[PDB]
Amino acid sequence: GPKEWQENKSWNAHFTEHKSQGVVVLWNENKQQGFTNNLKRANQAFLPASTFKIPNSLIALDLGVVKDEHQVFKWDGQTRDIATWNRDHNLITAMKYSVVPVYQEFARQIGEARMSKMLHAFDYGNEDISGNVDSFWLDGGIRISATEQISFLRKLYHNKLHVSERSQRIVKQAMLTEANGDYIIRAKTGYDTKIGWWVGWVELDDNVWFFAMNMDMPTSDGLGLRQAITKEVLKQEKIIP
Amino acid sequence: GPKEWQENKSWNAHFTEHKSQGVVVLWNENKQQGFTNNLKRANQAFLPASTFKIPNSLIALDLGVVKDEHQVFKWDGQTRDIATWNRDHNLITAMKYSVVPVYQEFARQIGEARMSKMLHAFDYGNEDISGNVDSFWLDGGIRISATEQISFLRKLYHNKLHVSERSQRIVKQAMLTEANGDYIIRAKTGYDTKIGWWVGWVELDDNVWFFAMNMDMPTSDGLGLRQAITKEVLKQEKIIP
Ligand SMILES: *C(=O)N1C[C@H](NOS(=O)(=O)O)CC[C@H]1C(N)=O
Ligand SMILES: *C(=O)N1C[C@H](NOS(=O)(=O)O)CC[C@H]1C(N)=O
Ligand SMILES: [Cl-]
Repeated sequence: GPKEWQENKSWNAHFTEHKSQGVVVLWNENKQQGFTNNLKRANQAFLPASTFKIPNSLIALDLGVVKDEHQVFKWDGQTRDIATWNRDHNLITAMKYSVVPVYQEFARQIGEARMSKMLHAFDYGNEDISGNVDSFWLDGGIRISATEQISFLRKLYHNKLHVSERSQRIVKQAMLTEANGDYIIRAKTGYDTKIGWWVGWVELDDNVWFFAMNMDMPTSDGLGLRQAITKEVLKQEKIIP
Repeated sequence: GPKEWQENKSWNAHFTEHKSQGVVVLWNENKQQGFTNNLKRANQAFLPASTFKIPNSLIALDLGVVKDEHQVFKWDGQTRDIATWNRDHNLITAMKYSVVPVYQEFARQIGEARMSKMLHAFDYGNEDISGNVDSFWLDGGIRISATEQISFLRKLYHNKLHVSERSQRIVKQAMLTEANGDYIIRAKTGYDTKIGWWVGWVELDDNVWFFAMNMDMPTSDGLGLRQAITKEVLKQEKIIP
């Protein structure tokens, strides 16, 4: 019989070209088949860092902490290192610019009991929120693997998560990253100071490819490699031109 | 004091450069002010042609004629001149490739009584569905102006049309045309053998610009000028780079 999961080590060339190491995991939805350059690392669990703003957004919307994607979260007046954070935001721009202080406020309003119950209902990673209610995805006990990211994203794509369909549609809107006549990418980046993430999917006319990548990332200087390397794999597999 | 609509005839150079004539209408949502090169033509009502796929989609979804944006509508097997039409489609690709036969079947299932009632509820153009229920937007009595297109699109953007929020969110997803780190365009083209249309909006971080353009289109050779001329105006107004 055919294999659900296949290893393709030729993708390592795209990491080695940049003196880095990592994993790309792809899932072909039509074929129900997955592909990766590193089967073991594909299933190892890491801190989600800013990719947690996908479930955080879903929970905040479903609970009414965030009313809709137009509600304004005012800047608290503290000047931070990332210039795009020093302004008012809504859900769309807070995800686009990965605005930490806005999502810390969401997490505090959600609170520990409801955050834990929702991640259990999502089957999200190891479901463990130990640590600070407003930072556990960066320095606490939650862990998720690349294959677990894909499983979560597939439920989101199909509106199968336990939260309202409305919440799922709003977050999928907020994940929009790039679109043209050839493809649509909905995705979210993350960085925990050691590992960089990019997770999401590529919508084509007749198929959707889910992806989850992480890579060793010692400094923020190489952050654009997250998208660049993933796109090299997508080009090799003839998913995008 | 300032006027709701300002005329900017310098945009005519973008039509003149292509030996063409037409109108571009812009609406700045934050400032609640509009701009056009031709106020008279901005209020001239034309057949909507394929821009009618926006209200048609909304009605089909709200009535359950279309269950969701993934439902597949099989090719009926008749070979038509536009090759992308000769295949199975869902709502996303039917709007992307402007697949008339799919939308003709939606319209027949909606039926004239519900179609007329919903266009009245939408305040859509002259609300006149005289002709065949499956072709009145191509060769019947319905007429809509560029400013009326803006009015309709503003209601859709704000979820204020008399259909479910869900239907409006799905259609706005289906209108997605282009997205990058600078802007998002949601829009729909149309062509009636005499006039070409492009209507929609540009989402920025902190504003939305609605647009509706139409131009004289004697042959199909110049159809790419609908987007190209509109983008020259957007570039001149520093809405997009
Ligand atoms: C999330 O991982 N973080 C917030 C912000 N996002 O940048 S990313 O999306 O481009 O990686 C900066 C990195 C990180 C953090 N420092 O908390
Ligand atoms: C809609 O106006 N039509 C369907 C199709 N779409 O072309 S467009 O979207 O690029 O203008 C072809 C033109 C037109 C029609 N023939 O009815
Ligand atoms: Cl979208």
